[PDB]
Amino acid sequence: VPRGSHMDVEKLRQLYAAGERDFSIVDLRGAVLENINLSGAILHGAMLDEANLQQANLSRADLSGATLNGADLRGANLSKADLSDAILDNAILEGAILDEAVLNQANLKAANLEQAILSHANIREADLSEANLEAADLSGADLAIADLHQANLHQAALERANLTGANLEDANLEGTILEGG
Repeated sequence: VPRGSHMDVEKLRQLYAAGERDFSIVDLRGAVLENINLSGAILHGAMLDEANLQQANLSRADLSGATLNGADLRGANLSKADLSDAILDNAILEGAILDEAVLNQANLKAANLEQAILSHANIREADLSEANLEAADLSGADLAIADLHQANLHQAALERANLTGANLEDANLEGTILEGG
């Protein structure tokens, strides 16, 4: 498993296919990882900034502490993945599936999560300031003490979501269970 040098995507595929799951701290910056299946991979602390992860299968992956600044995760599946303490500022997660993921203390400033599925996710203390959550499914999610200032939650599903202590200043709440309240 290459460490200290940039990981080739073909090498990553071969290793995963051989049964390897520990890709902690690997350097995949800018890598073209679209459609890759890395389900269950350990990517703890990995450098995935700017990566193309369109429609990647990252279900049950451990991405805790990884850096994903500006990464393209459009349509990726992160069901039950761990993204605690990850950095996803300015990442693109449109249509991504993060059902039952954990994102506690993640950084998602100005991330695009339009139409993302975050049902029953742990999103406690995340920075979602200026994020786009238009039509995102946050059903039953925990956003305790999250920063949502200036976030777009237009038509988001906040039913049964916990927003206790969250910063909702200048957030768009039109179409949600909170509209008009």
